Amino acid sequence: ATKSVLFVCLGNICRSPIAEAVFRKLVTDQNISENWRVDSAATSGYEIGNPPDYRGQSCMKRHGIPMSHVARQITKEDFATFDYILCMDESNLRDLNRKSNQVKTCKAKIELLGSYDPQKQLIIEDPYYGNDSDFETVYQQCVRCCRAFLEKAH
Repeated sequence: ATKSVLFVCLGNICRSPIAEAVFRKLVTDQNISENWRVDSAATSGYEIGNPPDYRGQSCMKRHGIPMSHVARQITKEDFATFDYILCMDESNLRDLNRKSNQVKTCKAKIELLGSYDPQKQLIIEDPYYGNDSDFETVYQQCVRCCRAFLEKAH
């Protein structure tokens, strides 16, 4: 792989594992998975070691997208190694810019994933205190933003 994207949320259990899995399927379906390094991570240590929110798995089973992930927190190395760090909401973004300024090498462009949505839904909102319709909304946003991001990065 010589391209790489890291999807990021606060816990790495609801949103970023879905965006990760949606993007991996996309590239796999188009024969280019070998060209991409794809992963997801948390800004915080709340959920380190945990699989994705079960409500998330259920949604992704409905759409036939496999999801295997163990939550982890972003590291200093991630800012050097990834081409793109795509986050969910403004809070993630503040936190990621903060962390990016504590390291020498930040190769990554740090952006909101929803900046790629043709339907212009900027923020992918945390579904943790929501229900299945919200996980569905997050899945749908991810599909739109990942097709676009893949089509053409900014």
